[PDB]
Amino acid sequence: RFLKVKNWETDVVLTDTLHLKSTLETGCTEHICMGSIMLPDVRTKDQLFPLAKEFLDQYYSSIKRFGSKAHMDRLEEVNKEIESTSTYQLKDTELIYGAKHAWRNASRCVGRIQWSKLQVFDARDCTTAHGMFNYICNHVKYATNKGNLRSAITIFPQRTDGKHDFRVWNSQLIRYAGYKQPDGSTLGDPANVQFTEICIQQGWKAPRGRFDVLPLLLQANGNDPELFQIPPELVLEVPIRHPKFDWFKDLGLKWYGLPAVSNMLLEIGGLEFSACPFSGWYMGTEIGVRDYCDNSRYNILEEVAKKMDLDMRKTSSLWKDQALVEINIAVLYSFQSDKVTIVDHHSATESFIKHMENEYRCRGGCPADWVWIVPPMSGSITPVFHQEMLNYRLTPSFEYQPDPWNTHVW
Amino acid sequence: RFLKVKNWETDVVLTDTLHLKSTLETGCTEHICMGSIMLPVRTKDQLFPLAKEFLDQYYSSIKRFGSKAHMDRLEEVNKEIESTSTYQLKDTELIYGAKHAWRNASRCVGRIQWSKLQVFDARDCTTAHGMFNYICNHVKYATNKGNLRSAITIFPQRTDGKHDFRVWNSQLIRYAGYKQPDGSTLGDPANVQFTEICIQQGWKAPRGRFDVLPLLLQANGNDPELFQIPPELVLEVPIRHPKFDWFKDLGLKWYGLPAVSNMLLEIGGLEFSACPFSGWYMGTEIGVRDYCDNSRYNILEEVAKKMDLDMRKTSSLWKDQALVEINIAVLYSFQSDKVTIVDHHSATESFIKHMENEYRCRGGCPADWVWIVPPMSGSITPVFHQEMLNYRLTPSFEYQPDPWNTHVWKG
Ligand code: HEM
Ligand code: HEM
Ligand SMILES: CN[C@H](C)Cc1cc(C#N)cc(OCc2ccc3c(C)cc(N)nc3c2)c1
Ligand SMILES: CN[C@H](C)Cc1cc(C#N)cc(OCc2ccc3c(C)cc(N)nc3c2)c1
Ligand SMILES: C[C@H](O)[C@H](O)[C@H]1CNc2nc(N)[nH]c(=O)c2N1
Ligand SMILES: C[C@H](O)[C@H](O)[C@H]1CNc2nc(N)[nH]c(=O)c2N1
Ligand SMILES: [Zn+2]
Repeated sequence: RFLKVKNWETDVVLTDTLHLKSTLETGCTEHICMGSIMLPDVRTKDQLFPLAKEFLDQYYSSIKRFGSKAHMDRLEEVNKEIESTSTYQLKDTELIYGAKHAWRNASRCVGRIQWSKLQVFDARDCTTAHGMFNYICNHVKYATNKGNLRSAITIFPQRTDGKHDFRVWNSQLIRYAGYKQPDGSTLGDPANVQFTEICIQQGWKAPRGRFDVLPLLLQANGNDPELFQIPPELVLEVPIRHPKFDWFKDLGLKWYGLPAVSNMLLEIGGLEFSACPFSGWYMGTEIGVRDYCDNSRYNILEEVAKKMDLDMRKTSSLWKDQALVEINIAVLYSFQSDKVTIVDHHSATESFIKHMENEYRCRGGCPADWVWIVPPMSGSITPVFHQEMLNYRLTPSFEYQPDPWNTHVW
Repeated sequence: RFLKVKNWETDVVLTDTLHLKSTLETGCTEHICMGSIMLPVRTKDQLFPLAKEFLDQYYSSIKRFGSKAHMDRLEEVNKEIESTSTYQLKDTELIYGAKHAWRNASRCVGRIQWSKLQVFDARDCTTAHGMFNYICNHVKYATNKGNLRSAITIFPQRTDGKHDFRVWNSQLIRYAGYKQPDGSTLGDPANVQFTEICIQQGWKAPRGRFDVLPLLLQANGNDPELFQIPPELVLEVPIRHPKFDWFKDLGLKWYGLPAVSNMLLEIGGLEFSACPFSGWYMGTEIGVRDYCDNSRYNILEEVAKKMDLDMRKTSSLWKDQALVEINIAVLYSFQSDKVTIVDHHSATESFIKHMENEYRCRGGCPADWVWIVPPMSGSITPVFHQEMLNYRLTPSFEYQPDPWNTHVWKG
């Protein structure tokens, strides 16, 4: 019940007790492990208060005022507001805490060593899509910082009862368009083909390129969503060149500097924030391995190897592997050359082990999802591969939520 | 209950019902997943239900469920248990059992081959010398001059746990590891502890970088004995690179036959503590883990140096570049010498086909993503995007403690 994890490269053994504070369930059972599954109605008054108490209890513990008048007062104060208004509002301090700890508890995020340096933008006074646009432009500009990226989250008003949901329909704030083409294949980004279309099907005029920055589709208070174009001057992009292959430039690749995920739900003390775009900076493999080389994406492997004139006749020449590496060397080279923040998978995984040992030390553990933490290339030469991890759900948290167009009462 | 898995690259969805036949536990609860944890004396009482379920499975597979042959065999096993407190498997049952232990191995990417296992019945074996003979024949048969063939050799089952047959080697063929006084390691760091035991037991070590370890064999609970595998039975492959002429000068080689010998085979409640089995290598086993793991031969740096890479910053990905070349060389050397090997692209593709086929005919295929995804280039192999369900079916291969931690020494 007081579990241990071993690192098999170093024989370091850490002891986990934090998992006992877990509440939400994993999807696994005694007879079956679902650890590789991608994805395994309002809160009532009786539902909401224990959730609020749990949260305030951990908040006042964290500021070392557990069992204080201030604690008991605030407990009292929220309990009465709940029975009154059937919901409650967080103080700014608790909002910031809640957001930082939702990143802290994100068992799938390799970048959590940075979790306490999160910039939190309170957008709970927002009322309109135009308002949302303004807040999102300010987020983008602040986070980008002329290439010196800074972590940030912007939090819009909380769900009241599903009727007045704030939603960012984009999956990220900045992403390239994906177009069906009569020929057969797909121009731009295949992952975004449906959304690219819903934009047009809403009224967007597409330049029909391969790297068209998508418009924002913003939903305030549950109204029909609205199209907004991000000022191009706010969208930092990196031309992709290779430090030894001149011909790499001629492939015509670029990517954006700011990874800003915008379709998730932030849960704090029972309250649900359906619109909460957050952003950090990229690990190189996210772009070079997944975005460029997933067959379901830009899938440029064949073309790169072709230009390297590798032997593509058989898989055992490992031409895919060889090209995959060059591609990722190039992504890192390009961002670094342009002084845009990026981290390689060796550096980030090493940072994460240090973060793990930190969390075990000062917190008694660190929920971690091996299947997502291990990078998508060169797994076993990174230190997290040989690191046993325990995965469990802590709150406050980031949660998945349905795509709006499947739900929204049009 | 029905359970679905999605391949996110192909949007193919499969439905698992086989998990319902799962008996053993995973280590996971509804509040904690132990999916990345490496590891998460039996009486007459619990044995007959274990036997019955096995025999029910066996006779279903041969389409004779509920037949007189089925019921008589049940009765026969029952009486033998009540009388002798254990029982013996028919040859047919053993063969079925061993194949299905492999079929059930959720961490094995090579299971498309499970039905083609060559099973050697060594249950008449009584001494260490006899064990050595059986194992030599296994090695010769399996190796087949480079044309590798899957095989398992099954020694007598546990009885009171005081008379175990054990192979003390983790694999039949492995290289020795020597700790030096200056803290360096000569050979395979993975085998320093076992090497030391051998030496204590009287092995005269050559003390080179690639010394094939002797067999340390334990029969019927007696003290283990040392034997040397005849060198002409040990097929080795010098490693060279197709474009890099300096690569051969690193002086590396590896053996052709992977043969795991420290696992326990469970069939119908019976425990076979010595059951060495072998197939053939996936390249990355050697080229990624054996050569490039920091706790192994760890040749990444030397290879990178000779490629003249930027080894200053890690973001130059000199490690990733060196790793690919080392793995190219491993595949190149084996194919050139006509020794059976499979690259991780071919193997993972085959496994997906196998997995789909298994859902169709069997209602599921238990699979451990953490182990199935290759240790390099994960997401450009099709298993990365494949959701999987992990559960435990019997017959099965299980882990067991190293014998030198449990053995009672005779003298
Ligand atoms: C600052 C540097 C950061 C790095 C390098 C980083 C890196 C990563 C990576 C590589 C993944 C794997 C996901 C994928 O492959 O698509 C991930 C997942 C995730 N990250 Fe981080 N991240 C960073 C910052 C943040 C921040 C600021 C937040 C929120 C405040 C966050 C929250 C998450 C969440 C919730 C997931 C998993 C979501 C899911 O279940 O799919 N990350 N991160
Ligand atoms: C014939 C070609 C085969 C290939 C290419 C293959 C491949 C692999 C690989 C790559 C692993 C991961 C192990 C690691 O990375 O340390 C594995 C695990 C495993 N294999 Fe296979 N294998 C083959 C044949 C067999 C046979 C013949 C058996 C048994 C009769 C078997 C039983 C197992 C078991 C029980 C494991 C799990 C070991 C553990 O849990 O630690 N395999 N296999
Ligand atoms: C094709 N695979 C899909 C896109 C998996 C995924 C789904 C969702 C959602 N909803 C959200 C996801 O976000 C992962 C994530 C979230 C935040 C990140 C930040 C802030 C930085 C960064 N470098 N990577 C992130 C990665 C991922
Ligand atoms: C340092 N990591 C350790 C060695 C993991 C491991 C432990 C054990 C045991 N006991 C058994 C193991 O077996 C894996 C295995 C088993 C059989 C294989 C066969 C038959 C062929 C092949 N190519 N690889 C195998 C790989 C692995
Ligand atoms: C900690 C982690 O579970 C451990 O290092 C596992 C991960 N996956 C693996 N996968 C394979 N094929 N072989 C291994 O030895 C391991 N080791
Ligand atoms: C099927 C599998 O769960 C799926 O492909 C997962 C595997 N691991 C991952 N790991 C990361 N970091 N990101 C991902 O999208 C995925 N996808
Ligand atoms: Zn699990």
